[PDB]
Amino acid sequence: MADRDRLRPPLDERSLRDQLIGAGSGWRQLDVVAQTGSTNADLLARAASGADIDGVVLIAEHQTAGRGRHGRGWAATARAQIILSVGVRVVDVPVQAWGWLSLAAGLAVLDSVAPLITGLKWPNDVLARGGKLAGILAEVAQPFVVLGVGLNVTQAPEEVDPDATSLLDLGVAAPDRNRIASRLLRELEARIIQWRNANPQLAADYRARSLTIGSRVRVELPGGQDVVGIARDIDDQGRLCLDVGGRTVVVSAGDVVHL
Ligand SMILES: Nc1ncnc2c1ncn2[C@@H]1O[C@H](COP(=O)(O)OC(=O)CCCC[C@@H]2SC[C@@H]3NC(=O)N[C@@H]32)[C@@H](O)[C@H]1O
Repeated sequence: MADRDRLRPPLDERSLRDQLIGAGSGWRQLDVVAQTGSTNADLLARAASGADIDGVVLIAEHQTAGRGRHGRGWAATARAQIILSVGVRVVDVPVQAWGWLSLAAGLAVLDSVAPLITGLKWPNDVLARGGKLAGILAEVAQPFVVLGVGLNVTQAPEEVDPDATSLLDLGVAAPDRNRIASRLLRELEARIIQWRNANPQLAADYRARSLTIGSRVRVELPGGQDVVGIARDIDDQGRLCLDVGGRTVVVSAGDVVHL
């Protein structure tokens, strides 16, 4: 932790940039900032001021007031995660269901760390060995969605959440955050393209990495309510379809427990 903090090199923005260039990337802007309250908040604020955030990438070394979903938090220490948000214009034509972007983002994270090391837990989680390796948050601000990823690279669970894990804690020796980050951006770009095009590979690939689909689950709803059943599928809006004795309960978000 003290030990870890002293062995976490900064990102090399110029090298991230070079990788996007060499690759002919369609990302329109890439910035790394030392610290911010929330990258998601930052891109939403740009959009709100009339900036075109489509294809804008914002990476923060440190994030001091991270957002989870529905009012929960996201914790970090400096240089220990890849903390990034991207803008996506969603009002195209033929309009696709923006609820799939968060799923596409998880998928891209898992594909980016596959070379080094389990799967996607709906709605927001990337798990490895049952621990939370990454969290995904998509926020709509028509005509945009801001899509956020917190990926634990060397972050220790004692620094952020007892149920967290990281690439380092999974046994990856000296993870190269630059190379992972560049790979992540390549895969996010690829999945957003599939999403726009209504390409079926997206949902097929998500299924192939899904921990939730096919599981006995409890869906937990406000008011201490719950519904227990089988996570039958994810629908074309990105929502979980729970089979309860033949009847379908479709939930758009919120908490899901694998039993
Ligand atoms: N670093 C971490 N690693 C694993 N778990 C964590 C964590 N920090 C917090 N947690 C736990 O995970 C919960 C939140 O999980 P949820 O499913 O609600 O929420 C999520 O998993 C979505 C997390 C989104 C983070 C990215 S970072 C870049 C962008 N900017 C932001 O401000 N947010 C996005 C917290 O209540 C903690 O229990």
